[PDB]
Amino acid sequence: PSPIEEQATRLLKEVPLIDGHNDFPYMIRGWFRNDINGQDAHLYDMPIGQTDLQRLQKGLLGGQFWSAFVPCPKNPDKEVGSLEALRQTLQQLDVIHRLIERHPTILQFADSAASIWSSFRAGRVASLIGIEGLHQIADSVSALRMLHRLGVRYVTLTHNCHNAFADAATVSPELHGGLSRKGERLIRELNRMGMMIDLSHTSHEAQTQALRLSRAPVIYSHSSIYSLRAHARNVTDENLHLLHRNRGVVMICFLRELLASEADQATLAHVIDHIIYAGTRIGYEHVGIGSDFDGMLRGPDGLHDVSCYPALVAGLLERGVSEEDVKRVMGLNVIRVLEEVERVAAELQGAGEECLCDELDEVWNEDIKEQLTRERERVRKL
Amino acid sequence: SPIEEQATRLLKEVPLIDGHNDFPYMIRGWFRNDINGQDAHLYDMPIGQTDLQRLQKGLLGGQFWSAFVPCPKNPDKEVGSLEALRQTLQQLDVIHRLIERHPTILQFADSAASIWSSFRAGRVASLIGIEGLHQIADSVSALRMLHRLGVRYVTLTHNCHNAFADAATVSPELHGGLSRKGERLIRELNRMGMMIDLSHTSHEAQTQALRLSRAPVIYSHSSIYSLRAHARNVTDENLHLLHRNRGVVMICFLRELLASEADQATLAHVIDHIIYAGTRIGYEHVGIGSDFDGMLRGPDGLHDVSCYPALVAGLLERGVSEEDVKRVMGLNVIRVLEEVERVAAELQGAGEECLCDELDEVWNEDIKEQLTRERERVRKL
Ligand SMILES: [Fe+3]
Ligand SMILES: [Fe+3]
Ligand SMILES: [Fe+3]
Ligand SMILES: [Fe+3]
Repeated sequence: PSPIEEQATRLLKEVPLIDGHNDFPYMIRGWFRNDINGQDAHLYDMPIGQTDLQRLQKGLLGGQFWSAFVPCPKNPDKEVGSLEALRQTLQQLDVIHRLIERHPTILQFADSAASIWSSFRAGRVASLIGIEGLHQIADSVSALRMLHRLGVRYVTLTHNCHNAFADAATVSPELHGGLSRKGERLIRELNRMGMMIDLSHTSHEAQTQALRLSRAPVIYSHSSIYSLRAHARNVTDENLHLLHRNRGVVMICFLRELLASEADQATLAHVIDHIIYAGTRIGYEHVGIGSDFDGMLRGPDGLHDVSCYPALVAGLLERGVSEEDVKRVMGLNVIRVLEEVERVAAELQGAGEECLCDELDEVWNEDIKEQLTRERERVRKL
Repeated sequence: SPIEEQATRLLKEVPLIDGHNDFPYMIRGWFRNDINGQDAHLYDMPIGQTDLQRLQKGLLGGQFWSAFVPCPKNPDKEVGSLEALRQTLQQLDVIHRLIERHPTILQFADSAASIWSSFRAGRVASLIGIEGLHQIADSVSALRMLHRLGVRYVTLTHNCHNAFADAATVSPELHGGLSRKGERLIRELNRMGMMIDLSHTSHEAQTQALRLSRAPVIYSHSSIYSLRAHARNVTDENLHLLHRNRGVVMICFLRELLASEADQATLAHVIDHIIYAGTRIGYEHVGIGSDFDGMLRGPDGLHDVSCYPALVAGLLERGVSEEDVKRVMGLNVIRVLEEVERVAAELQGAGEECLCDELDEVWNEDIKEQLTRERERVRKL
């Protein structure tokens, strides 16, 4: 082992490398249909995908935001499709929690900066949860708050579907031209409840608007740099600057199509170029790692699966990024953002800000209400 | 009065835990779950049998707050069932917000220990039940997430049949008790530590569930068939099977379940029903399950949540011992919840397999082949 490899191992022991996005729970849905009973051998050594419990240990990962992604609604009936996504979301959250609870020596649930650290002190992979698109809440802010209560700590505003709140990057034409009025109001509620905003998959204009409106720092859980590779899913220099002002973190993606114009030419070196570009221009306190492992068939050369994180840490150190800055990129930055999201929420909840409520149908007509008020006054007269 | 001072002392010593109150649905009806700036009204409600001042006044120790939503009414049954799941999350949301915005009065509880600490702190222990398996949209995954959101009992039906069990008030019978899915769900409910509630279910569904369950169950709001014949009241057969199950029948204040003429129902009738059950299956298997806010008008002397001291005094006046009154008030339902937790921990300790939803295949064989081909390429590196 070289001095740089031993340096990288020491860093991975000192601070948690917290990855922004991994779709292993969706692979469990694809391969096992969320039935993991008697499948331990396969969960430790998977016949498919970039994640399993042995390789997770091997790469020395400190924490993970596990994705509770479900696809954009396909159904011709938009009501069924939207509501179906909500039920599927609960299935994915259910399998994530069961995965964590059945493998407590490896995985430990975390929903805060303090719970990340205690998990890391115990030698566990801090296991957090994100949902990937506001299509997953079926237009219900109530449902969103219940997802927060189930352990969800970030919400990607869109996937590759426009929704009632925001525009996806990969869909043309634009629906809202950024955020809708409902989207703008939801940003306030996300800040109030302490839900981290994730701007990956959203349009450049939706990012700009959210970055101006948010009272808490946001993340890109898995996006790369537009100036190195022009793509609808990568972050422009304008939005990198607005991220700096927001105090947020861009978690650099391993998607080959986001790193190079020819996908088969993408490499570990390209991921490092993107980290260094962002770190140099907006500071290493605003850059993270957001693999998107299991959101792709094949990774870059040298970042093929979750065992490869030591090569990334070593590669950053080899380019002259300081230990303190590498530690920031590994996980301290995303911990800070989560910490600030909590603090903003506690501040707004302490001042007693009104929560956003769903628009409900009336269930009682005026005759029922009159009967109720008449009954109440009968009781008052007793 | 000596008996009223006795009643007050008992209410201070042990928590009176009521089995069922639909105040959250009244909040949905009246405020549409928008309680911002509505404290004055939540303390002094212009409608209904529950508000925060009267809740204090009656000295209630704990409450299972109902997250009820109506049976699906949509002709498109897929939309209707999924709609009920979304509404359930709305009701769980308003219950949690109600508790969180009034912490001097209400404290969330999900266990025997959290009930006691809430009661020690002078709070109404605030638990949650859902009223009908229509609320889970045929998803056992959803049910486990409702448990994680704080739900601690599930009424198997409301006033509609579902895929798991038959409701009492709907004829003809669909499953003739429990379905095959229903039988399998009982095992999962026991495994996860969800208390089974048999109110609203058919007589035969009760009998089958009472034989199958490995944990004690409740009736969160049902009365006695032999005193008043009704599809919603518990037969002597099922009272005996409840005894064997070690469960608790929480006596209902619904006028229609206490007397043949609803306007004749009284506090005395509720006490007759408690004493009937307590005499025949023991006072350790009887509780109080008002169903306040599941009705327009209560019985004479039990018009709202302020009236619990009159019920406690009335039981003592009829010769029910302090120890037995304390059991009926709340110790029995605390025991059931305790035993439900213990059965769950025991089954989870033995590593029993959880019930999984039947999912659609999402990858065709071409995608699966590409994935295994990719995995083997990685193994060769
Ligand atoms: Fe993803
Ligand atoms: Fe993605
Ligand atoms: Fe009810
Ligand atoms: Fe009811």
